Amino acid sequence: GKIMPNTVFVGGIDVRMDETEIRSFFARYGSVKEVKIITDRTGVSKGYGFVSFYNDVDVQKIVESQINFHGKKLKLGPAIR
Repeated sequence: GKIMPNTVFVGGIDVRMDETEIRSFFARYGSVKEVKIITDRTGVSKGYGFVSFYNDVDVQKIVESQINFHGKKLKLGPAIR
């Protein structure tokens, strides 16, 4: 599959975090285009999702800047089709 530019995978999303909180947070990295929280067939979060940006954002640099992978922290990664 192909690495999606300007999109970041977000793992470990708490049930309390919503699309607005995610949008608000990721605005610090650029103009946010879409936030998708992946849900099961009942529309309950599976605990992960994707954030895409309008602009060229250096997603790999953001991913590589993570230093704390404790359970509560969001796990960022590249988004691959």
